[PDB]
Amino acid sequence: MLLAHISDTHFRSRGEKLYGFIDVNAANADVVSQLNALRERPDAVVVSGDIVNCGRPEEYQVARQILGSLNYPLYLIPGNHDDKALFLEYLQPLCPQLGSDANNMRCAVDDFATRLLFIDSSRAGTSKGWLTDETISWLEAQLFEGGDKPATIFMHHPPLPLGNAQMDPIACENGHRLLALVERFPSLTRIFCGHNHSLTMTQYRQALISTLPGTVHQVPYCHADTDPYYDLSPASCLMHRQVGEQWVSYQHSLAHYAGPWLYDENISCPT
Amino acid sequence: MLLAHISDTHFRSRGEKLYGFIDVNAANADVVSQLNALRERPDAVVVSGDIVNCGRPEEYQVARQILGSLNYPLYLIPGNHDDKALFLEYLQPLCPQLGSDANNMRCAVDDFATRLLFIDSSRAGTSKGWLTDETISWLEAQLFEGGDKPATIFMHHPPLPLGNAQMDPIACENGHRLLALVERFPSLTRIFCGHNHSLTMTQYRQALISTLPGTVHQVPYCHADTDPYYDLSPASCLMHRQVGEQWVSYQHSLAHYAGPWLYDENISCPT
Amino acid sequence: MLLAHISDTHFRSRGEKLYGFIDVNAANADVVSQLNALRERPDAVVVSGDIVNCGRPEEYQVARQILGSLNYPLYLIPGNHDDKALFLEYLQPLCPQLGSDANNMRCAVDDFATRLLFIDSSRAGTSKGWLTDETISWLEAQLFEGGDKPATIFMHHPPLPLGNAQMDPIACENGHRLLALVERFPSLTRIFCGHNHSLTMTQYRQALISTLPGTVHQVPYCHADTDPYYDLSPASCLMHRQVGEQWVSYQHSLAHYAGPWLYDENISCPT
Amino acid sequence: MLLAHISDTHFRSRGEKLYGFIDVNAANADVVSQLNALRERPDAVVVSGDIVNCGRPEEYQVARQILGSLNYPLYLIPGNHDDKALFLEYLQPLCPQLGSDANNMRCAVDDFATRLLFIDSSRAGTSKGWLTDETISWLEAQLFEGGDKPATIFMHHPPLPLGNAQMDPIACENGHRLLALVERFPSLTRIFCGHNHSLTMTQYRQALISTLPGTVHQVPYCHADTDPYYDLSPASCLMHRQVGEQWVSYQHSLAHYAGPWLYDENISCPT
Amino acid sequence: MLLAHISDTHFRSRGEKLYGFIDVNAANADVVSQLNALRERPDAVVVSGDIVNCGRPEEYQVARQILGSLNYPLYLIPGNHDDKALFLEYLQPLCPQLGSDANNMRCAVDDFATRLLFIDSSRAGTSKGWLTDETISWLEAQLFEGGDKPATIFMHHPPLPLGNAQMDPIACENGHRLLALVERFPSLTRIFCGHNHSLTMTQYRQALISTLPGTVHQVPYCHADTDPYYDLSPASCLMHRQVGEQWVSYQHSLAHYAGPWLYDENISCPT
Amino acid sequence: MLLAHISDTHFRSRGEKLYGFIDVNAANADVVSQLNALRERPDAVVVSGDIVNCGRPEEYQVARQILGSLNYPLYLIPGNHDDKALFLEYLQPLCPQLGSDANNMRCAVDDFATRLLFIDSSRAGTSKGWLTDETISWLEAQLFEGGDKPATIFMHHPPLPLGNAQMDPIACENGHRLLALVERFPSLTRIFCGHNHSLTMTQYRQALISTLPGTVHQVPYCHADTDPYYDLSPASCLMHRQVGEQWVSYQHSLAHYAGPWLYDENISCPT
Ligand SMILES: [Fe+2]
Ligand SMILES: [Fe+2]
Ligand SMILES: [Fe+2]
Ligand SMILES: [Fe+2]
Ligand SMILES: [Fe+2]
Ligand SMILES: [Fe+2]
Ligand SMILES: [Fe+2]
Ligand SMILES: [Fe+2]
Ligand SMILES: [Fe+2]
Ligand SMILES: [Fe+2]
Ligand SMILES: [Fe+2]
Ligand SMILES: [Fe+2]
Repeated sequence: MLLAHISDTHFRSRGEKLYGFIDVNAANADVVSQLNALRERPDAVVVSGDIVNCGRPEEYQVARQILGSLNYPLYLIPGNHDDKALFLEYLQPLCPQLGSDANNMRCAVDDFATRLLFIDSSRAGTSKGWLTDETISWLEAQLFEGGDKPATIFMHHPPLPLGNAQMDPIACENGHRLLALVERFPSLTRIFCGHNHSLTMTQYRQALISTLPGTVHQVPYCHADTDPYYDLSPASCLMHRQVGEQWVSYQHSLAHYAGPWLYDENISCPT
Repeated sequence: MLLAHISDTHFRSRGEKLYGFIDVNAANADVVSQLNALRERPDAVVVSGDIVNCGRPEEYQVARQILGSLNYPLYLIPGNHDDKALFLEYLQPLCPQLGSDANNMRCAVDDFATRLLFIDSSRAGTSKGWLTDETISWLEAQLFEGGDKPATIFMHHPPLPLGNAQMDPIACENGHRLLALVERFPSLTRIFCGHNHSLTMTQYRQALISTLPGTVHQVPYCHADTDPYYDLSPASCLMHRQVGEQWVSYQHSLAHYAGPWLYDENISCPT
Repeated sequence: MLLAHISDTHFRSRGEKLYGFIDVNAANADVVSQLNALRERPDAVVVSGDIVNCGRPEEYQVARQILGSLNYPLYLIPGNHDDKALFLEYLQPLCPQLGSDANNMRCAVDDFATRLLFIDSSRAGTSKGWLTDETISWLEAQLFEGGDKPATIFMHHPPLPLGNAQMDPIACENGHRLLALVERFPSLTRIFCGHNHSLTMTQYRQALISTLPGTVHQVPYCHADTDPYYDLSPASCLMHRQVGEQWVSYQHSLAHYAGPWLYDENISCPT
Repeated sequence: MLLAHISDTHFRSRGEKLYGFIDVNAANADVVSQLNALRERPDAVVVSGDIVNCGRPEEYQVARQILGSLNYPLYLIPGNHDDKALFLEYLQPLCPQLGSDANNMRCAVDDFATRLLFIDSSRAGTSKGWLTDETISWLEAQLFEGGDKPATIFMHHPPLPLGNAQMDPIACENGHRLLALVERFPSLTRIFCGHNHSLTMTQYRQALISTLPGTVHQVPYCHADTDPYYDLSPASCLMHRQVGEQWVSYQHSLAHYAGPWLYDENISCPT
Repeated sequence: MLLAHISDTHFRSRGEKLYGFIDVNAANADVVSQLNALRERPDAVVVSGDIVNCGRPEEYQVARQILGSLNYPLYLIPGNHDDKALFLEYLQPLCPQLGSDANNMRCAVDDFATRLLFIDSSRAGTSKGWLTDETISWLEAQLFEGGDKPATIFMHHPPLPLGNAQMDPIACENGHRLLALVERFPSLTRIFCGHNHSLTMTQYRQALISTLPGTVHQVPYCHADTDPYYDLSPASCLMHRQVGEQWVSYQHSLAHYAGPWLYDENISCPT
Repeated sequence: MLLAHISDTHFRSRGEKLYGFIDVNAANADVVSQLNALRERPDAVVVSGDIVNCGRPEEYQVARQILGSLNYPLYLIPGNHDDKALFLEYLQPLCPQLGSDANNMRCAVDDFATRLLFIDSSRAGTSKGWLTDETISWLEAQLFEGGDKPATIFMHHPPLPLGNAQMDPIACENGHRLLALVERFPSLTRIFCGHNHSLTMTQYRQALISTLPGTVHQVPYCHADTDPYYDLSPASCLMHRQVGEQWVSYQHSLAHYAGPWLYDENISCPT
């Protein structure tokens, strides 16, 4: 298993830039061509929500074209910036396993050594996350019927506060219900989240829980300041690889930077 | 608890650049000034090994001046590029708890809600890591006395293969020794490493294990290509913060980038 | 009093770039988000003319949306690139004090310790400036009835030649009539101008007279060369602050640059 | 008269960088070459203080070589970072009119239509400025003999508070002494300063008073924040040109930017 | 004779970027303004094919506007990305000598000391080049009836393999027929080509044969790898100047770079 | 045969920059590492003169270390900035075939299908080139013994005027001597030169004659302007490859740029 995992693409409609000046559509089309150009090709690409910025049909048209140009199977989940009905109408053809009920988009993948569970934590009318009664139950069904095979969950909202003053009030409001599932099920060992536009990681019991950077704009972690900052610090994604018994995640920079060169002992320490 | 955690500084002697073209001394001095300019000021700065590039006295003179200019208590450990004896002669005044014995540099910090354990995985005459039995028994004694109080370990070399074709052969060669300790002690919940010049994370039982990006040059993760690449992709550090009973790690970019701006709902979705 | 003062925005219509390659709309939307992100917030933003590039309705639509997203009261005046009727139709809702006569857009503001006078020096069918009979008179009425309270004028065109070979032939043609007002009225102590896309300043009697940089593209000052140059040297704006008896103007860079860091005596002069 | 006016060079010793990361010596050498490459060649170059950063002999050796490579007559004055004795030993051969006495460095230039007065506001043992009575009486005598011929003064420290929270406490402490002279002498019409690393301008009676940007690092203007910030925002200098009876100052960017191109009406507004 | 020679503009339609992220329309409009800003003005501009990316009418509309804003006579030829009929419909007004038969676009220019021959090597339905029976014959007529006057050919496709693994299979398939003409006609001494997006040159008999960089994106030369790479390495064009008996071609960079400065002996080698 | 061909390195002494601001030593060390990192590895590296900037021993110490770190056989020739005696003392161990006599440095290489002839056009006491009669008769003997086997010559100075107003007066002063040899020997088909810091190519009979870009700073081609300009436009080198019976030269960018990506027909022309 090799997965490329990007998040928080925030597509805008065809003539438009995010906030009027951040060319998210171009930045995302660059990211897509970077992923298709990889020498070590992923089995699938994951996009953990906030696919469009305004939940508008014209943004979904752009998202469909650009994400549809990925030469990889896609696993797509919504964030609070998404519209459920439009997300399903436009993007389900790119991720058929979502289903055809816009209120219950979920899928389990077990092509790999680790089971993958994709859920919708987005809630209409709020920036906060919510795990529906039926999502919590289906999650518990996957883990209860899943025996000893490890599981990883992909969801938009972090299921616990991370001390981030901007982002904590809008984490998954009943995320403690998912933490109850990690306490009860030793097989649940990874939870990967968007939302935060930041690489921030913690462990709860046997589960490593991490948010991802966005593909374009980032949000800095502030502990005290609640001012709603964003910046254009370097974008990146996470590669997830199965290495024997170990699920390893490594950061793959999506910036354009000098290099690489080759290490040489004589050049490193001249005499 | 707030910690700033950098590694793999690779200081050169005064007037030299890494490989003749990477100005590591300037770049690290920029980093030191970034860390002194932080609004949310850390309680301490950790530097997780490969402080100098060639283990030369004149490189340690530069490291001592530049790291000595941090306005914080420092916790310093060696990497394979370090020389144990010179590291102690030059850097022990910056980190008095290392001690008087270059072959047994390690210390425990009990100031915070999680205990911090700093160890030396570097071995003279090789790039590979090695955990001596005296390090392992010191760790056993620390973890046993510690009881239910959580513990994090800082070491240069990752204690398990991460699937990185360049870095795996030179990981901690007897890392099983540390893995056996995480199995023994449910208290041991973080291991943070340098060496890989890359943010790559994994979980072994209750322990999150992560390598850090370098402060200057990075090394890309390749699974099958063995070429010793390095590049100048974006540098960062990890901030470690105790948030309730959660240890949270977030990436803090060391690059100079545009922003921040403030999010505004009218600018986000114009009508 | 704190005023942010930008000039020469040169908005283009929605799909378009200035000269086909300079993204003025994005550059201006960045500038707008920079102004809304200021820690020390201005009481008002001034835009001293050339708001659009071609005097076209579709450019005014863009200008209205982007300038309308400023979270500040606005004082807007036209330049030679503007159309009076369209400027009034589209932008008067953002600056109601202009009036409803497109040929006589003028306003006095005296919320502050210094009176502010905003005038239209633009003339239909020419790049040169002209002060209408009625503008000169209204200006003299403000100063004559204004007693000892200092006054500052904002106008698009400089009221005197500055030795700039490109820009002098197209300064305010009867600007000497305004200089007659500074000779006669000691209270008139500031005249700020756009047009030149350059910070150039001089004093005439008690009046400091200055042109501003543009928000996007600049024009270099040449004394001999009349070739119509523009470049993309760094953009900036002027902040105007009342500091006791003193009106002080400082340049605020609108570029994205490294920093800031904090000055430290030990780092400045190492021993 | 054409003058190029730079300041706050902050030269370091050979092989050192400011704060360990700002290559001031390279950046100033770039500036010197930019000034030698000017198409409209100045009659002289003014450098308004803080020539070196630490007042060290080896910094003056660098300053002497780099400033000595300007293909122009120089007028040099000290700032607080300078050492008076060493400044005279090293730099007087570049500016012979300073004299033989390190405590009374000043000179008048009568080559041009406006007389130029260069003075020393630096005081040993402090960052604050000080105008000695011998400086004030020399100025009185210069301004009295000068009669109706306009005069500009060059000094390191601004003679009044500008509202800059970082810079105000270290302005010219007894600047009232100079303000009293502008009240006395209607002839005194410009005062140009370094120290603030910022273009900030004001008017006191008939005098325009301006501080200049630095050639390398800048300091942002904060009204309420006291933190000693510096950044690497765009560097520039001021060109001073006599234009008829107008002294005009224009900003000349020292950055490397795209352009220039030529304005073309068809490209400006396509049909 | 001075000719500016650009190639492989790859215009997209008005809202669009190449591959979604490369702004070819803006990059080309910058290139056009660079050419109109030249101090040493060419007699004509040559564009050696791939004018548009998709052979679509809306791309030709953009090409017509941007290339039409060049203040120079134009010689335009198609590449494999062009549509013959649309190329003629939209661009023949900019290069009337093409004719009015879209299948036989060719022209000879002999205003200069060297005859210029412009041909269409593009073939409907393939990326490969083909010289039509009638093109080969007309070429031979020009050279046979042209006596001792030197000739240069401009064509899109290289008439011989260059060892480039990506580009060789799609060179001019019967290019050996043109090589037969260089063997037979000593007056044919230059063949300049697009297609390769790379400066690559060789000689065959008395003929120098060269491909050009693109104005925007480039393709790297690989000898073994057939992966279809493109990158954004620096763009440039070729200037062609007649210097006595010599046709000289020099590379003119279209990037924005620091400089120029003036060489000075004392600065070059300090003492 | 694959050759990497760089020139005009202009190495400075340790800790110095060219003109005080161009870090030639770092930039060339970057280049050396780029050449060691090549996927298609050259058989040898040619450096065509102006190895050092001032002909100083300490510059040759830097050149020896940095060029000595190339993992390839080197062919080195001097330029006018070189000192013949010091060039031989320091660089002959890197290029043993130069010999023992500083006044007659030259060699022939017969390893490849085309013979390579390396000569010294530098003349003590001038910038101009000079071909000694002993060089010419050595060349005659080489070309006569060589018979039908093609030959390329590497020399620092171009053997004919290229119309470059800065560079023509300091070309090879007696270059007619070499032109006479191309007339004599149809076998002599390439002459490659440094000196001009520019890719400029021409053809004389069966010979392609080209100057190369520098590895760091470039010089623009001006036909009428005599000012000694240099800039920091993009650096490159030439790769020389034998492809069947064709010698092909391609430009290899030494800049750090975005890419590569892979071409995809759906992304190229979306529907
Ligand atoms: Fe988001
Ligand atoms: Fe979100
Ligand atoms: Fe390292
Ligand atoms: Fe290491
Ligand atoms: Fe304007
Ligand atoms: Fe204007
Ligand atoms: Fe200063
Ligand atoms: Fe100062
Ligand atoms: Fe092409
Ligand atoms: Fe093509
Ligand atoms: Fe050279
Ligand atoms: Fe040379």
